[PDB]
Amino acid sequence: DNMFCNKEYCNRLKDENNCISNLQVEDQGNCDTSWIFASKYHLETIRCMKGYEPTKISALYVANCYKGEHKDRCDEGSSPMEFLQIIEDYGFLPAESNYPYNYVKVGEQCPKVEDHWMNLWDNGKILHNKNEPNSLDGKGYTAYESERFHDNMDAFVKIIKTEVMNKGSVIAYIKAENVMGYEFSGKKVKNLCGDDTADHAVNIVGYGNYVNSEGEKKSYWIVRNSWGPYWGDEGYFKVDMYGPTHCHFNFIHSVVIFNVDLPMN
Ligand SMILES: [Ca+2]
Ligand SMILES: [Ca+2]
Ligand SMILES: [Cl-]
Ligand SMILES: [Cl-]
Ligand SMILES: [Cl-]
Ligand SMILES: [Cl-]
Repeated sequence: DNMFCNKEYCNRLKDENNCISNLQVEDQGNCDTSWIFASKYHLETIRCMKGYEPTKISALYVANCYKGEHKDRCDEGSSPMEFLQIIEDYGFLPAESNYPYNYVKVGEQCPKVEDHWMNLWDNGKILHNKNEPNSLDGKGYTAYESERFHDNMDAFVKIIKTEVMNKGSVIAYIKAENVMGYEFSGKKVKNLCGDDTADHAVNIVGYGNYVNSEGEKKSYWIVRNSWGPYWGDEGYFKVDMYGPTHCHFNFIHSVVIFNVDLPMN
């Protein structure tokens, strides 16, 4: 447990006999549904931390089941907030095994929940507690932006490490173009700048220290993507936390955490 994930080093993929290592990488195909994959994986690791099985949430159900006017669910993404909204509106969260994802089905009619389907949100509550002395908490999610921590990156890193330890992951936003380089197919720690904006949700799932090719002591995030297990390094990659000095923007644009109440299993 602690030997695989502590303040200095965290890689739960190395503990083959634990829940999070059994959440296999998924392939979103050719729709812009990373918001669903990253959000549901964050809930999957939270469920692992609470003693539940590594049961995959149905990304397709979340894509296809929404209230109100028709949305463009393949060509355009959404946000983690909308993932939460779908959970609260429908109250039921089916398993991938019951309604399996194929990108060509993204946008089809929301399916009837069958009698034998598993609810992976049973006994689950999104928290909207008003605890702080201001009116801004209680959204069900909390977001932090690297640009707002420009002069306090140590705090940004600490917040993320704490959540990865406690919840098993955070949701992170990046610009997809930034991981498109030929070089992202290696096992090297990538080192690059982010952009002013982001458009693709991934998960930070771990971290560690390393020495870069210039002989400098540095640290990296371990990042999970949803482009299948043959992308990057078995579906994941490593990226320098602080990145190059000259960067206006960090590679990690922002992170999102879900605030939920879930009974231990
Ligand atoms: Ca760029
Ligand atoms: Ca910006
Ligand atoms: Cl775990
Ligand atoms: Cl569409
Ligand atoms: Cl999105
Ligand atoms: Cl709100």
